[PDB]
Amino acid sequence: FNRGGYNFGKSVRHVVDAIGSVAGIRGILKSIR
Repeated sequence: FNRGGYNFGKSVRHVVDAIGSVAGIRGILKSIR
């Protein structure tokens, strides 16, 4: 590993995009069921 997982900044950057990735995951999820 690198960050370890106990981070609280980098991962936030990834999750941050997740907040918007929902439209490209949750929205498309309706196509996955």
